[PDB]
Amino acid sequence: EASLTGAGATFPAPVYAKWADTYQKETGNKVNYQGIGSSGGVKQIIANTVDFGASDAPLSDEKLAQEGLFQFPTVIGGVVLAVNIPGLKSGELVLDGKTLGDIYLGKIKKWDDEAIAKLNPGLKLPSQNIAVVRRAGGSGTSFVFTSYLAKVNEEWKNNVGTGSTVKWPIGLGGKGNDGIAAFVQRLPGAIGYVEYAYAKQNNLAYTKLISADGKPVSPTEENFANAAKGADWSKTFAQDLTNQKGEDAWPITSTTFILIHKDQKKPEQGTEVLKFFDWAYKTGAKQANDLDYASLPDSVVEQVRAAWKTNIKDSSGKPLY
Ligand SMILES: [Br-]
Repeated sequence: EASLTGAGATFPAPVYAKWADTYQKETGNKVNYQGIGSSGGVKQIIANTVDFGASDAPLSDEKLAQEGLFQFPTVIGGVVLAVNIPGLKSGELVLDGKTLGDIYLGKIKKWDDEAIAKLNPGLKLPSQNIAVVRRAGGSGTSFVFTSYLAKVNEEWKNNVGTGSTVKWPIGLGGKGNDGIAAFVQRLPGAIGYVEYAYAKQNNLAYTKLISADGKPVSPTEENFANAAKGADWSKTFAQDLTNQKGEDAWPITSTTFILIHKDQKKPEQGTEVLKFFDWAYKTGAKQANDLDYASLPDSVVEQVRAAWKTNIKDSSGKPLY
């Protein structure tokens, strides 16, 4: 029985924790995962203070090569806009990218702004103030959210840009996906971006969004998967799944990555990390699905397996898989 430690992205923490719990019950192995943020996840793996780092933002090929890291995706999730609007239920409100950006730009301050009124004709919107909530530190969720906004709102693109950390025009800072959930839940009129599972598990209302194709879509596990149907994984694991074309493609979709060293100095640890993730691909789909994360296609996992055999070695060049 091995004792493993990972750290990083809170975006997939619900499924990683679930997989960890089950894995221990079936095999005795213990995986301790700390949701500290994708930025931290990266610093820790590079500082070798954990067996594996987790980040939603991918490292470029050059950056991976420079640090001697290997990156592989695990699941597909989606970022949603949790809202606390009195007298509105979950799924009722529809926003489009431009409008979501203007709210984040602080240009739209009330829940009944003409712009929101127009996207929701049958709606009885309150003249309530918009309480914008965003992430306090370096965040992979912030990375995919800002990547999406830069694509749909020119002013956001030019003035704030994309990043795990950006100069937010407005908004209160929340720590972790859980911190944003908690804030929205306590602030009437709040809007905060969270990975879908955090909204569902906390019974937060969320909005629908309009797809790149121009249609209103609901955030569901299938819709996160739809957004990725067009990705050419054979080309690279570092797929941008935001604002993708296609039917029922959730526009703020993203995979998430696990980072491990190519040259394993504690090969036993490395072997066990690989076995845990291999077990998760082989047997963890239902648990990811129960938590509304979509599984990667089998062809992608096979690619990941082949790359493990090719890239992960002990200091004597011996593969660990
Ligand atoms: Br944070």
